[PDB]
Formats: sequence, structure tokens, C-alpha cells
Amino acid sequence: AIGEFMVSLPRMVYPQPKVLTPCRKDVLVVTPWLAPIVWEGTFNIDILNEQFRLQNTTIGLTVFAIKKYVAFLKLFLETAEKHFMVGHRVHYYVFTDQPAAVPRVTLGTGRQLSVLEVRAYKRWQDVSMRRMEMISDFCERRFLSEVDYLVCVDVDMEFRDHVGVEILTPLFGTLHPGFYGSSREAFTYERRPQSQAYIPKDEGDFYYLGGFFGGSVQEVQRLTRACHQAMMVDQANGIEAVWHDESHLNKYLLRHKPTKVLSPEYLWDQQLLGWPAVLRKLRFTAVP
Amino acid sequence: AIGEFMVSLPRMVYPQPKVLTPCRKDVLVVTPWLAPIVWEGTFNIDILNEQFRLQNTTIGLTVFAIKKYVAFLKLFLETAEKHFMVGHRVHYYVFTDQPAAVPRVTLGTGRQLSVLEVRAYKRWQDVSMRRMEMISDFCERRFLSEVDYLVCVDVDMEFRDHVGVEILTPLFGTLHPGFYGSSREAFTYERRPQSQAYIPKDEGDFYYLGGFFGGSVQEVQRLTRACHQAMMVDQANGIEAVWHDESHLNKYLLRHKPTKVLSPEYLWDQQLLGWPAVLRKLRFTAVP
Ligand SMILES: O=c1ccn([C@@H]2O[C@H](COP(=O)(O)OP(=O)(O)O)[C@@H](O)[C@H]2O)c(=O)[nH]1
Ligand SMILES: O=c1ccn([C@@H]2O[C@H](COP(=O)(O)OP(=O)(O)O)[C@@H](O)[C@H]2O)c(=O)[nH]1
Ligand SMILES: [Mn+2]
Ligand SMILES: [Mn+2]
Repeated sequence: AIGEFMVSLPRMVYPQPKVLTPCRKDVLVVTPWLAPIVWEGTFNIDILNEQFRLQNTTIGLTVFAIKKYVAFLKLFLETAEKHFMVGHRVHYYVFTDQPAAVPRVTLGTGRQLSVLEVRAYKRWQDVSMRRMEMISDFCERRFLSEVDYLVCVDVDMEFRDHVGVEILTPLFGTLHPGFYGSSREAFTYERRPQSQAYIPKDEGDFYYLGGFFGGSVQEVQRLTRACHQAMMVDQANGIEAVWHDESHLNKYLLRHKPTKVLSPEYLWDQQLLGWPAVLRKLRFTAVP
Repeated sequence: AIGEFMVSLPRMVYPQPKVLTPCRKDVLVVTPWLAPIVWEGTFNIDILNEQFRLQNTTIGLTVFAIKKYVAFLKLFLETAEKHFMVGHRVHYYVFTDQPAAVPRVTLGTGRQLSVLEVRAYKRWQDVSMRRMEMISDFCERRFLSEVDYLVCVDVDMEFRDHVGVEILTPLFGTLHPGFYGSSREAFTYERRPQSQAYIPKDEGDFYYLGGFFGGSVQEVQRLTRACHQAMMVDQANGIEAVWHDESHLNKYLLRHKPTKVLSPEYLWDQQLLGWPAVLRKLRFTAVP
């Protein structure tokens, strides 16, 4: 459930937060619109686990595995079992053009997997883009009835460390690991005014990933509907944004501020970017 | 409105938040349950004003002025006009045993004041305590129909600087200015197990003020109902908590974590505590 009467927390013994001691002094931990930026050291997971378990929270995780990308599902799902929302109710939704190629992965108690067959698209860009349509179509359908939050991620990834209820909020995006230290003029936003995804050089907060976003079912339905509609306008006008649905997601999150932002801990590429000191954990990472 | 469809923000030009530059390195700006702690430098008020104006947010401000405390209303209200939620819709609710002693204060456009007559209590403790009952009785009544958020404050105070929509959230408390640097064993929580307000020496996050709390109408109704019920139990058992409704508020906020915490900028006593470097603004202050 979300927004329902909240029962009292039980007594808990944990370290006192000290007002004159920051958790992290090396990084921005709150956005200028007062959304937490989620880094290791900023959250007590025992408190958060209590809060979300008392609400019997169910998290849906969507992943697309179209054409050759079905090869990524075994590691994705097996590592999700080790690291993603462990202890909470989880519903995996695997969208694929090859239901028979979905590996048989053993799940923990309270976790389920549904295979949703979709059409395969010829262009990888179109495959990547059509996720917005498909997610919004399934929101109306089963997601509103089955889960409280949706987490929407790329499949060519593995979980290496904890990804849990600290991410959950009405609307979240994730800082792209290539751009978290960049100035906004360097962000690869869509820069052509002819596209609905257009962001001028003097606007922008962050560069968010197409590969890891989420929120409440309602807010995810809103985001994916808006991005799908904006993509349809661009298509009608004969323009395709530079980074496809990621460009539209960035436009959306500029105009509709997320209520949490996830640090690049939550989507990293160690081969391309190593392991910087500012990253205390690499939680979800690109497969080589 | 709260929770209603949110329109897009317009284009805005403002400084880019930089991930590798904290806003404040001298203070904790987020709690371990991922609630912002509101300090100067943590928020862009232009972004927040946009967000809340697009929702046509109405803020109710409750204040009790019983017996001699009616003398405090003129400065309280006149300074509120200069500093509290300017630009937003505001409804003041003045609870008093002397309606004729309420000063005639000129209000800005979009702001209104209602005088609510109540009984006067003999003991200042009882006057202070009975606010919980009265606020919960008025929630059911007019507050649900008239405002989106409630802010509940002491009257023996003046606004000196901006107090605005940065505070608004489902549930907030304010760090008591005497204890923000203290360890929890030193907090003046109720320590007798015989009281419903009891907090053991190894529990507690912060010491919050009875004099400045708020949230959505629903969450404020919940808090004030719970504190009133707990006070009635204590009375039936012949015990009165050490700091009266403040002790109960602390118990409530321990077991029901606030979604923002306000720094001591938001309730300070300059005569008793001076003007420390960590306080960049003194926003709402005790009258000598
Ligand atoms: O042929 C494809 C191309 C893309 N995808 C899905 O679309 C996501 C985004 O594409 P990709 O990971 O190739 O993009 P990048 O990580 O380079 O942004 C992939 O993770 C898959 O989930 C897919 O299933 N099959
Ligand atoms: O005779 C009284 C005593 C208390 N109060 C109200 O109760 C609040 C809390 O009491 P006080 O400010 O005396 O307590 P302190 O600031 O010492 O906690 C006051 O601000 C008033 O709003 C009042 O109106 N009349
Ligand atoms: Mn990918
Ligand atoms: Mn007072």
C-alpha cells in the first residue's frame, strides 16, 4: 500500500544522527527542491525497511529483453535475487519477444515473475524507445492492481550490492555515471528546438539515465505517457532525439522534479569509469 | 490542493546544482530516513514557490493567545505578514478566550484571519496542553475544507526572516534550539516509564519543539489526536509529562518519522542563545 494509515515504528536501537556532523561532506545529498540524493552513508536501512514493511510495500521491476538481449536475463535476475528489495514483495515483469528464452530462475519467498510477450522492433533505438509505450500500457493494466512502486531498468546489467527501499518515492531518476561531475552545457540533452525533448544550454539540473527510473505507479504512468506522447510528436515532425527515450526522460524530469535522485552508485560502468573514491558502493553495474 | 495532477514547471534560469559541491558541509541536511533538514543554502525558493503556487497551495497557521498572551498577537501577525508564506494563500486561525483583544491587523491579498473562541484554562501547562485537543477538533471541522497544510506555532514569537513553502511536507517538526548539538541522553524527553510519552535513554533522533510543527491537514490531525489521547491516558494515571504536549509530540515523532525537519533557524531565542555561525538566518524568534 501507499499513503495508508501508518502504524507506529517499534523501539529501535541505532546511532543518534548528529546535527553538527554531516553523513557525507564530499557530495551534494539534497537537491535545491529538497529531494534527497541517495548515497551510501545517508540512510539507515533498518529504519527504512521498517517503514516500508509496515506498509506491506510491493515493488514491481520492469525489464525489456528483446532479440539478443535475452542472454542478459539470467545474471540480471539471479543477482536481483541477491540484492534487490530483499525482504520485500517483488514482482518482476520481463517484456520479451522470446518467452521460451527466459531462464528458469529460482526466486525467494514473496517474489514472482511474469513474462509479457511483446513485438520486436528492428532498430535498437526503436526497441529502447517503445519501452515508454509498453510501460504506460501495462500501468493501466496490471501495475495499478499489483504493485505500489515501479522500478524500470536496463537488462544488460547486474546487481553487485544492496538496492533497496531507500530508492522508493513518488518519482525518481538516477544520475548518469558519465556526467555527474559535468556542467550542464556539457550534458547531452537534446539541443534542437524542433524536438519536444529540447533543453537550452542554460537549463537543466542533472543528466538522468534512461536505464534506471521509477516511482509510484501513478507517477511512472505519468512519466511514460508524457514521454511516449512527446516521442510521437517528434516522429510526426521527422526528428528523433539524440538519446531517444533518455532525452525525453530528461525533459520530463526537468519540468517535473523527482522526489529522490539516485547517485551513480545505482548505475555504474566500472570498465569505462573505474571505481572513484566518491563511490563507496557499486550497486548495479553494466555488463562488459 | 495536495497530490493533484501537477502541471509542468516553466523554463527557469538558476544556478546548476553541482553534485561534487555540497550546499552545506557544516551541518546534517538529511535525516537517516531521508527527510530533508531545512537550512539556509539547501533550497532554491524560486523552484519551490513555483511548485507550490502551481498547486494553489493554502497554508493554515494556528496560534493560541489565551489570557495575557493576547498581547503578543500584534507583533506576531504583523511580522507574519512580512515573512510567512508571502505570495501564497494563508488562513490564520487565532484561538483565544478574548476575541475583542485580537488586534486589527492589515493583511495582504489572498490572506484571511478567523478568530476562534475557546475556554481559558487556569494552568499554563493545561493551556499549552489543550492545544492538541483544540487543533484536532478544528481539523475535522474547518481545516480539511479550508487549507492544504497546517502550521502550528507559539504566539510569544516574531518573524524576522523568510518562512515559506520550503517547510511544507506531510509531517514536520523543528529542532529545539537548546538541544540541536546535544547527545540524546541529554534530551529532556519524558523518562518515567509510567507515562505514555516515555522515551528510554538509548532512543531518540532529535529533540523537537512543541512550538512549531505542522504538515498536511491529515497528518496534523493524526499527530494532535494521538498526542491528545496519550495525554488523556497520562491524566487518568495521575502523571503529567515533564514538558507537557512537547513530550508527547517527541514520542509521536520518534515513532512516526517526520518527512522534513526544520533547523533551529525556524525557532530561535537570540537572548538566551545568541547568533551562532551555523545559523545563517534567524527566521522566527522568541520575544523577550
Ligand atoms: O536489441 C535490444 C536493444 C535494447 N534492448 C533493451 O533496451 C535497453 C536499452 O538499450 P541499451 O542497454 O543497448 O542502451 P545503452 O545502455 O547503451 O543506453 C536494453 O538494456 C534492453 O533492456 C533490448 O532488449 N534489445
Ligand atoms: O497563558 C498562556 C499560556 C500559554 N499560551 C499559549 O501556549 C504557548 C506555549 O506556552 P509558552 O510559550 O509559555 O511556553 P514555552 O515557550 O516556555 O514553551 C504560548 O506561546 C501560547 O501560544 C497562552 O496562550 N496563554
Ligand atoms: Mn544498457
Ligand atoms: Mn513559547
